[PDB]
Amino acid sequence: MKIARVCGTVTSTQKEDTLTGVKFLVLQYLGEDHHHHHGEFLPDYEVAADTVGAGQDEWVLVSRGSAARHIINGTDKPIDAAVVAIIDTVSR
Amino acid sequence: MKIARVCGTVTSTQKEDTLTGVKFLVLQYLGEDHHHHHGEFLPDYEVAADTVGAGQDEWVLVSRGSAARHIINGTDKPIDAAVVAIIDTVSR
Amino acid sequence: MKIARVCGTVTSTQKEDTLTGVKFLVLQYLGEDHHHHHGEFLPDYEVAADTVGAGQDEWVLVSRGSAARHIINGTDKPIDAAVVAIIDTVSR
Amino acid sequence: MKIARVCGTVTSTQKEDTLTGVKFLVLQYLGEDHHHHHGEFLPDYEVAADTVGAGQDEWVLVSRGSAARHIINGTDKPIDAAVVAIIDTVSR
Amino acid sequence: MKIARVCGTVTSTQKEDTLTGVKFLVLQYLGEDHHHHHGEFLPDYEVAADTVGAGQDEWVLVSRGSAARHIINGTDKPIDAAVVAIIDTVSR
Repeated sequence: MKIARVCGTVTSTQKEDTLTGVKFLVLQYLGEDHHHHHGEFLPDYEVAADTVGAGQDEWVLVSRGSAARHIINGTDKPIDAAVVAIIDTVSR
Repeated sequence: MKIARVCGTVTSTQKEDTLTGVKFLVLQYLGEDHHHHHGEFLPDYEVAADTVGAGQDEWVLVSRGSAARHIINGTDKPIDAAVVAIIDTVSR
Repeated sequence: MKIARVCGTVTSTQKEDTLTGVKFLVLQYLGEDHHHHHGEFLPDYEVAADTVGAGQDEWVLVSRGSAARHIINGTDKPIDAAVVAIIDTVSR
Repeated sequence: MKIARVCGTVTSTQKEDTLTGVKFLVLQYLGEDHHHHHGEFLPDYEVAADTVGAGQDEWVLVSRGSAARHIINGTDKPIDAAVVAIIDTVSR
Repeated sequence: MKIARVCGTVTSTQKEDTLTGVKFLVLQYLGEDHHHHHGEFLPDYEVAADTVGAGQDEWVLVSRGSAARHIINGTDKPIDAAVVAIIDTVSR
């Protein structure tokens, strides 16, 4: 889906060369439970790397298009999910 | 499926650089309910960007081929659904 | 699947620029019912464009490889199903 | 899956231009039944084209990577399953 | 999923030309059973090739992006799963 939840994630400098230059973040399809409780997840199957964007914790646009990473990385090579754009709307 | 329902969508100028130049629209596989009632949806997992086409509200052809965005965008880079063509037939 | 049923389809000149040059046809995974009755379908989710081939109505080979459209279209750009080859065998 | 069963298949010279040069073979995910009986299948949805390899009838490695067909075909264009490599191990 | 279990695998020199240069390894989505017992699997549908990385036996990052194999292979051609990066964290 276009809308997805992005969680913070940082670790010792370690990532693919092509992935280098992009911050590693954790993405989760599931979000708030019944519009209530933030909820917590342990599994990190879905991984996304992109710059810091406001409202990323709640909801943000995501895509697998290489174009998203092309602007930051370019030369084309890396394949993964990235934050092409962000939404001003935020949960309250 | 080739046939899909396209809904209007506009917001503050905010989109990927490669996506720039293409109008952001919302796509929904589900349409009229039992050939009755237009119906309404809240989820926007499926996102499509393309020019304005007649009959888009009812039914329109859609594809993920980069060729569709190549004509408008070109240089190849952006990946997503777009309206390659439209059908003259409309619901009545 | 490699084998698929192709149905005829023609309408007012309207198709993507990259799709231009290829005849628009309707493809359906489902075919004869229990080796009996031709059957009829209304939905056209699966869309395929290619030249006219014998035995297409019954069964014909299909693929999404851009190579198929490359020979007819070339320059690479359009993405969809096309009739790479046809089978001499036909239902009787 | 990497491991798949390859069956023999030959017909009148008829195949896509890009597919030309590669022998047409039939691939089937299902193999021996409960390590017993070879079994037989009629459906040929999964189609694979590659050179003749020993142990292909029993089990052989398969991939959709264009690199496999690149070595034989090259120039990149055709997309399908091919025998990148074969295993010396055979059923007995 | 980003996290996957990698198992050792070595055999007589036999692999696709494009795959040449990369060690052949076996990947399995399933790992420890209920955080207990290492467990054992016979099926090898998921195949991954990459260099030797610490913690690969337990958990390691994996991706299908050609960029991963591009650094090792380059020229682009081979398509498969590879270890883009490894995690220092290990089961204990």
